[PDB]
Amino acid sequence: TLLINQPQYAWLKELGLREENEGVYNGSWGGRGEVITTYCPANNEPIARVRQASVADYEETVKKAREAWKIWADIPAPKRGEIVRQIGDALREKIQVLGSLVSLEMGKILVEGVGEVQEYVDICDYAVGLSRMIGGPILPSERSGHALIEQWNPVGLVGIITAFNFPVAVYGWNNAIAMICGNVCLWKGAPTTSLISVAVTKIIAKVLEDNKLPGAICSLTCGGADIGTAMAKDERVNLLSFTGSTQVGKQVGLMVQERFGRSLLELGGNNAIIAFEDADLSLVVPSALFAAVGTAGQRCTTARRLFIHESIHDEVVNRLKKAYAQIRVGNPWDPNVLYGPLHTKQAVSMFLGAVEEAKKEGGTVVYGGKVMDRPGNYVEPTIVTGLGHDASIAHTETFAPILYVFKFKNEEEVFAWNNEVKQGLSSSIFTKDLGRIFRWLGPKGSDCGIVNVNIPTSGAEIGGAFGGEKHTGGGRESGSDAWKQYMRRSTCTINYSKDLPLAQGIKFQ
Amino acid sequence: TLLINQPQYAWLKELGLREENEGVYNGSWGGRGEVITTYCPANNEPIARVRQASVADYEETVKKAREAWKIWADIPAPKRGEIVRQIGDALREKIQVLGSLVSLEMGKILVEGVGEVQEYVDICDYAVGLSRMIGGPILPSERSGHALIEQWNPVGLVGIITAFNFPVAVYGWNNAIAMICGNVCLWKGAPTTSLISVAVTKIIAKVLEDNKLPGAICSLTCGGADIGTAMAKDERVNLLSFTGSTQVGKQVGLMVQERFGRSLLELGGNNAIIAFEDADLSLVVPSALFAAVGTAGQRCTTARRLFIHESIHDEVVNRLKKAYAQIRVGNPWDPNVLYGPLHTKQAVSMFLGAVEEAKKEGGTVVYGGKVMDRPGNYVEPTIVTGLGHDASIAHTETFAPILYVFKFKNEEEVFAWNNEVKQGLSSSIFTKDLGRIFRWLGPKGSDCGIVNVNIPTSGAEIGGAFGGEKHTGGGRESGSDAWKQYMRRSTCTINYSKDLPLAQGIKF
Amino acid sequence: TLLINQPQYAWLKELGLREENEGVYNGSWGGRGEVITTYCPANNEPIARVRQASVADYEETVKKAREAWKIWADIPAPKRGEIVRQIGDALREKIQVLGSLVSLEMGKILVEGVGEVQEYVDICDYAVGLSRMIGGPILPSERSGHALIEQWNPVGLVGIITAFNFPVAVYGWNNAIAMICGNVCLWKGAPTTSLISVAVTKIIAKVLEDNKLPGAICSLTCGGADIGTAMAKDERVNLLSFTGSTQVGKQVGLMVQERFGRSLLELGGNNAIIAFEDADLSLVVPSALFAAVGTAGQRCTTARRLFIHESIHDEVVNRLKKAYAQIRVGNPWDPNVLYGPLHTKQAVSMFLGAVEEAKKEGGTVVYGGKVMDRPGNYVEPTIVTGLGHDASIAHTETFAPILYVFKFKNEEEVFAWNNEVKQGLSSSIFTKDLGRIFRWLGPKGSDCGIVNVNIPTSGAEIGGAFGGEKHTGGGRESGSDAWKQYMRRSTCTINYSKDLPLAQGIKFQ
Amino acid sequence: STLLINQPQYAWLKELGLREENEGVYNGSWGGRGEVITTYCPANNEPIARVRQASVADYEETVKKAREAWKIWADIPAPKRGEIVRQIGDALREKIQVLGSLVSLEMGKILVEGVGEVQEYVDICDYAVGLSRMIGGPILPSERSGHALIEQWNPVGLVGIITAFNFPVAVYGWNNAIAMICGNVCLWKGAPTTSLISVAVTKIIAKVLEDNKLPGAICSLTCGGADIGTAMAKDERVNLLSFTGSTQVGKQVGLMVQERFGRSLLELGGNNAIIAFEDADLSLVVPSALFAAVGTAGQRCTTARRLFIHESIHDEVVNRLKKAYAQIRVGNPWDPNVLYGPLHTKQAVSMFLGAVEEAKKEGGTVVYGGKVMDRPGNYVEPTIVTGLGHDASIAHTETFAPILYVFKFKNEEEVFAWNNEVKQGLSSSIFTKDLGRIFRWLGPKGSDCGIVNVNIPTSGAEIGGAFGGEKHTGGGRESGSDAWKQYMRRSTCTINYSKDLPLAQGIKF
Ligand SMILES: N[C@@H](CCCC(=O)O)C(=O)O
Repeated sequence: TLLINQPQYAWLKELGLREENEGVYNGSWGGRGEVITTYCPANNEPIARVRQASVADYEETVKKAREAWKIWADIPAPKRGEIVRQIGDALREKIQVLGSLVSLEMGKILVEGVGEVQEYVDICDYAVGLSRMIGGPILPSERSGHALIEQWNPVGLVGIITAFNFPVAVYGWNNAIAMICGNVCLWKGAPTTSLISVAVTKIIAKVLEDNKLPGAICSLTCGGADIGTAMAKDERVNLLSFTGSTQVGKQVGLMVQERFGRSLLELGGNNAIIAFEDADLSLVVPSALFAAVGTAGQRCTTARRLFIHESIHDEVVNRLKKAYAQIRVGNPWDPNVLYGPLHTKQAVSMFLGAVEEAKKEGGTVVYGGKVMDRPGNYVEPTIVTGLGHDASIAHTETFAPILYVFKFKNEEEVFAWNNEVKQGLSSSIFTKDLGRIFRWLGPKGSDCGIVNVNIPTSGAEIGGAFGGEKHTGGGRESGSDAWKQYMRRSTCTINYSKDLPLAQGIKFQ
Repeated sequence: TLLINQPQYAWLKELGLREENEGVYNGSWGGRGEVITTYCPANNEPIARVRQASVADYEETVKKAREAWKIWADIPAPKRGEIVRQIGDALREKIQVLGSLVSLEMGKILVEGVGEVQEYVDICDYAVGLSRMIGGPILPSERSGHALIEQWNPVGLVGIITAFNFPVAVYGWNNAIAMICGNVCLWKGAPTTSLISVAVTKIIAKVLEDNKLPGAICSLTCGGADIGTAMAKDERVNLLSFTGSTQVGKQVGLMVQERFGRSLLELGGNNAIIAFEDADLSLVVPSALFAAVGTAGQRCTTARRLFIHESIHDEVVNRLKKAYAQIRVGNPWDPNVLYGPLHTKQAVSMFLGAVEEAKKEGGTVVYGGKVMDRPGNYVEPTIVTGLGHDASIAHTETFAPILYVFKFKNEEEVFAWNNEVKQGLSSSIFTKDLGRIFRWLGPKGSDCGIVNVNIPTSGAEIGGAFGGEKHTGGGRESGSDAWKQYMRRSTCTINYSKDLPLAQGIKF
Repeated sequence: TLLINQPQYAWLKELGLREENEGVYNGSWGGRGEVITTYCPANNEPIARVRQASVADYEETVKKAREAWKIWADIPAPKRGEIVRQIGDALREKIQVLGSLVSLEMGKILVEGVGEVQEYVDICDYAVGLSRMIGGPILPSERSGHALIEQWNPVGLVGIITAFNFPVAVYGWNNAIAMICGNVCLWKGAPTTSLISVAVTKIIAKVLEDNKLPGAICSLTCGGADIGTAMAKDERVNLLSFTGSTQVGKQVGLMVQERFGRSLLELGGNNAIIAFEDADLSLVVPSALFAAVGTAGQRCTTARRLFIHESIHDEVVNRLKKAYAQIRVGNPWDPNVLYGPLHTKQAVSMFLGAVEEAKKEGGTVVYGGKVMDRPGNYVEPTIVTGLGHDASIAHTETFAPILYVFKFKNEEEVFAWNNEVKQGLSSSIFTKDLGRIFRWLGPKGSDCGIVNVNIPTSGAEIGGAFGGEKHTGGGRESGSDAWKQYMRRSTCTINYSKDLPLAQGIKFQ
Repeated sequence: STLLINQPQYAWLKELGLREENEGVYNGSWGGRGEVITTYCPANNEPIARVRQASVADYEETVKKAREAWKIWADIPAPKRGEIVRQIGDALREKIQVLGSLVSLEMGKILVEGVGEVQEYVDICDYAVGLSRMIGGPILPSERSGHALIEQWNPVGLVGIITAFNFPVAVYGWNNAIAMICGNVCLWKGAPTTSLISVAVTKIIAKVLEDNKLPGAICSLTCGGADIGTAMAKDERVNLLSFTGSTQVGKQVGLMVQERFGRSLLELGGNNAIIAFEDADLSLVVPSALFAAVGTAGQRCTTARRLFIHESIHDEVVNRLKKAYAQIRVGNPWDPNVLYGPLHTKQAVSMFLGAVEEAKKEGGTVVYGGKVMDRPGNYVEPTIVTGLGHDASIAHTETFAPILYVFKFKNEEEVFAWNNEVKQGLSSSIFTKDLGRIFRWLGPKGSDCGIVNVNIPTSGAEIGGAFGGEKHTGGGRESGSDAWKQYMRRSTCTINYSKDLPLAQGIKF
């Protein structure tokens, strides 16, 4: 009954997947823990099985990765760059079949699955460039015969914990950067996207092995909260990059702080789009559509709040309503399909709980609000009006496709309402006013890590640093100088002279 | 009985100090908390009194500072820099009396008191430069008609908690940088250096007043653990910069993380100097001396471990013993003096405890090891040989002037020994070998935040980022791009076109 | 006779000036060349005299500066910064009287004279910061046991030739930055602003001598074309910074290239302001006024061309005409005066030539166009309409207050019209349109070094690099990383190992 | 049968798309109405194939087509331009052995160097791809409320690239990869005697451009001699001219470009010294001197031409270098394990013999070599000359021949001055262990060269840093660090988002 044993899913073998797969890789493949079955959210059928990590597996893998680090850290960065380049090429080769696997096991539509892999490809190109550039400044010493320099060195082992909704790209951002920086990696992905984790690890393993490098440089330990907790408490994990819920993320941050580790937290969002009276509505409506119903509203960057100026409120809602009705629903791998299933059954229940609660708090469902009567975890993408900006149900990160719509009049109040939530990931305004754009980007504007103008809250490119503020956790990934989070800084002063002048002109003699 | 009431201490009035001083400043001066009396560690005589903050004082001050921020953050960064430039000049004007107050209340020698103020003057210079430079790159977008830019904005209120041993400079690092970045500051210093905190705050308050700015931009709430804990738990403190013990700092870090705040931790060090066989011994010996006994061994950057290659161990120890015997002890304001008192009687007690335990663990005191028979908190600077690199007593952070001396044979083992401690602040090797210096500065070398060659572990200049790794806490202050810790990064994409191309070429 | 001998002007003594002043400083004050008398352009009365350099003085000064360099380059950059900090303070103390001298000898109004000195103070503050920051990256080598670093070192002697129109600030830009970079400087200012050069050099000299530094670190050699030419041909002048006419600048650039020297050319502008239909006219009119008549139109950044969209052309010209009528003319040191004389009588003659040529090319003088009947070198600020955008006189830079006004309809053509001149210094558009601002700043927009939006062409701040493209010469001064032009880059590879791996994996064995 | 390309053993040439007669002009179309040149193999003096060069009209049409193509190319976002350069990188990767072999055949350098040269191109492509997501400038804090101050970078337009015989692939590649991601179009004129290499490289690039539906004139080719080169130097439509070649020609190129206020990047000759101090590791000194001197048969601009050895070790080093020279394997340069090939031309052989005779005429002792080799092709013995003084005239004439001049020295100060005393300033190396000395070498009183090395040869740079020299070497930089800024124009841009007009320096007008 496994999908992978059915003739139409034979393409899965192009990723090297079988009926039962090893979920631990450290140079060798294994897995002595529990076997998990993952399911297609589009039809609730079992795909294939993964043998997860046991305690012994985790312990062995950590030790092997750290031993592999002794070799990898000695390889010059541009040569490490060359490995990441080849990973980039290996992804390019598999991009359609890997994207199809993401569509099958996670449930996002094919163009987004392929697009997610493209993020990994892109950050590989960026990292290759970085491998020739990373480092610090030579600074002028105030002391004669001294050099003052900033050195950057790998932290060691980077633990990477990722979530179900971007089962490839987030690992990719971390992997590519942490690698060229001289670190080894240990991946624990979402249990419900284990096959994706295995498939990606198979691609990377072959590059490492083909370059006669130890596989444990990019290690994999599939597991649940037991493995993630072990990572958060493990002093041998020098940096823990965690992407997931705010609730879990807070505890991960506390555990890592308790051992004076380093953490990179990428947590939830409650992101807002704001449409001012002068906004190009031809930009607003498709932007809101993509930001809200993209990935069935299961992105951390998904727009969950839509603020519309009172003068254009009804008109925007009407046009958004017509747009929602023209969304093509189907199997996420099927063509021209723009809307797939939610990732889990539990998610469908929450969607129901939130829609009913929204009704109870005074809100009006102007579109959707119901489960689709069809196989899979399909719900109607939903629009709710009439609620206040401070309504409890709207201050609740539900990973459901529900968009809460609010009226506003003044710029000052609506900027405040953007900022009033606990999360601080993404935000966007739609406007032409020059001054307003300046204020939005300034000290009294958005408090988020991503601050956009005339585009959705979702769909970042890799060139900038990605992450948010407040309860979103403060970590940054991907571009700009996010690489510094994966390295340790040292301020080095070298005396090349025969004298000992002291800083600040202190005479100690 | 108060020193400030005696005529040979009348210079204290040049800093605006009196018999009883207000320890809360937020634009106005006050303090409803307990009155603390601070003592001169060189004679144990009371200097003057400071009325500390009550928790209600702190609450009012936080609110006023946040209101002031709304004004301050609207002032262009180069204009904020002009203010910091004037603080710089105001410090320059009072550098001698303020340095003398540092020597009187904290106990460090006058050249170090003055030198510490000079660090604040230096970072002011640096920050004035920064006020014209801070920002992020404009990046090329993969999308037609889009701009991709990185913006930096202030975090808001920066809480600053500092320790007794550097009562001016650490605040200064944080103040100058936080200010040009558009933040407001709230300072809680060490209770036993309250007068110094008040004196520094008076200097800054006058500059703010003269420039018609709200005083709460640089607020002061003198207090102890109750105020520090309030700051650690206060969601309105956007960034908490904490310098202090690893024990307290760990809890501070947890409290801040619990509320998803930002922290910058600057905690303890157990810093080593390593002298290889090819070392210039004429550099080794005075560097060890300065690193170990400067500030009477009370810096977080103090050399506490000295590894010496077998072949030169006895010669270096013998020369260091002769150098220690030439150290001139006395009142720290007497400018012929190189060595003053420990900051507290408690430090003396801990010193004696550590010396006794070192001996019980098999160490030999080859110099010092005893209290001095004079008023105040004086102990002999002390050298202990004979211990193994992993002796328990050498792995306890003792803020006292005891230098533990170890032998080694090979580079691999002694780099490991440098790295085996919980802290990771400063480290230094003395050698001429190129390959060794490369390895020391590389991925298999020192694991510390400060990695030096042929100089002490102490005495950084302000141009680089300052801080450590591991149990030192990971925070960075002062130079390089440390300013980024005082700001929030946003990645901003602006669509100037009439189209909506999506990232990664996705067709939706 | 001499103004410095009259009690109305006794404040000149505060700058250390006398009836006859030495125009050479190299540690000693001297001058064996011809004695020049400078005149106040407001009344054509002699101010004071200056003994200029002989070529022998020049020779001696170059040699003493290069000797001073051996000491100065050994001073750590942050300590050179402390010297520049003190120069900044010395300028602050004299800012009113030095500003007044600029007004007296050069002819610009008092607020502009003081402002020019303020630029020097600002760049001193900036330079003090730079003195702790200058240097280059440590890069990762592709080779084991190798370090790859970028070093920056002083070029040695920086010759600085400045023009009459900014007799303090341009030297200041060059001086503050060259000094912290570890260079010595040799200044030849405009002969007609000799007193200003002397006054500035006296301020700097006191700081150097008080610090027991060799005075030739900031040498002065007052003189004319003969000294300037010697500097251009002298191999011992490692960098020649030239600010002046494009005609002279080309020859200077050619003389420096012929000896493989370094040059930094800051030449003429033919700067345009463009007002679109959606422009805020309350910003346009006072911006055009300042940009056109500030410094009596004697800035290289002066607006000389004003393009106005057809719909608002007549309105703007009428409103500009009204603002011109309210300009207050008189002695520039008078605190109520808004408009002073041209710097020389030759400039009056050139003004007259250009106005008559504009009429002969078909232009209409709608305001001004006449020499004023009063002592000194005053002319009416002038507005000319009706010329074609490519009229010869409009494509000519005349250093006089003449503003040529053009009509346009579409953006593509007027962007081309901005770019069609030989010069490329400054440019400005007034508009609110988002897309148009993007294009203006982009590859098909303005070709100038300074590209402004909703402000005049003139009045840069110091934080950014200052300079232009095309016939403006290509040099950059002041902010950003302009400091690199005063230093030589070395790319340095250091082998710390016992092996010799070759770049690109070449095996030569 | 006479042409090598018509002989079966060289059939591999047709893998590069070469034939008996080739078109030497590419601008989207292939052509060439100019003189037909035949290039010869220097290893056997046999003709290889023919190339039809550009006429005047060809150059004229190509410049116009390139500048038309730029309108399309400059509008393509930098990261997408990077994707094109990435594909060029891949295409070179696939042809690297056969292209390297062609370099050995037509230019004469040995196979590992030919392949290594192509590897430099591949490496800079990887770097440029990274840069394509990074290039730009800082947002700076304005001193004025409601204003933004930013630095923009935009392409200059058409970049002319003139390259030399000795690096017929890599120099073009540095310029091409970087110029492309910066949004420029390029026009290449190579050495006539390496025309087939130019055509081969262009065929590889043209396929990538055409496959990507881009106008081929983006990377144009106009093979020709001095008439084409002079045209480019005088052509105002060439916005940036990058010239690699002799110093004498270079100065004339720089003068011509300055005369029209264009931009030039000059990469001219070197007279590079290695300095060995008494404490040097001689096991590094001897092979470094061997590679630096005899690699490329001494025909690099970075070739070590002067070897200074401390008096205490001079005889030992010379003796050891003699023995090393005798171990050099000579043969056909496209043969693997051959380490020494022919000079590029018969004229170079004559000039070699002349320089050797003059060296003896100046009192020099030939301790090794000095003679033509008894075999076909342009082979000479790599040569060592001792006994001369550092200022001997023959050691200050840049001969592209394998003659190493060896000097004695005693003191650090004198030998640093001797390094610096020549007119060129390209590369330099010291061999020492002394910390102070290395500090001094890299400092303001040390080497005056653009490349300043420690314990490695003068030649063999990696692409991560900027490449170029000082003084008569011309001042240009190519490849790494921020050399890309030479290919772009900087603008300092101020945007007023407010309704007010505060002026810089607080001027009230
Ligand atoms: N700060 C002045 C500098 C002008 C220089 C000049 O006119 O030559 C400005 O931006 O107008």
